Amino acid sequence: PGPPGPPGEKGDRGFPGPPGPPGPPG
Amino acid sequence: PPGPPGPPGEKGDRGFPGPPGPPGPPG
Amino acid sequence: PGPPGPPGEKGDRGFPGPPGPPGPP
Repeated sequence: PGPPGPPGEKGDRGFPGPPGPPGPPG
Repeated sequence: PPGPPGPPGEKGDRGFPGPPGPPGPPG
Repeated sequence: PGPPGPPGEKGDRGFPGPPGPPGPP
C-alpha cells in the first residue's frame, strides 16, 4: 500500500478572548 | 500512491482574557 | 492509495480580550 497523505490544512484562528475582570471597587 | 490530505486542524484556543477594568471612582 | 495524512495543525490562539468593565464607584 501507498504512503500516508500530506498534512491537513491548518485550523482556523481562535475567537478573541473575553473581557477582562471587572475593575476593583472604588 | 499517497493517500489524501489529512483533516483540517482544530480551531485555535480562545484568546486570553483582557486586563482588569479600571477601578471605580473614589466617589 | 495510502491512509489519510496527519491532521492539520491547530489554529493560532485568538486575540486577547478587551479591558474589563469599570469597578463600582
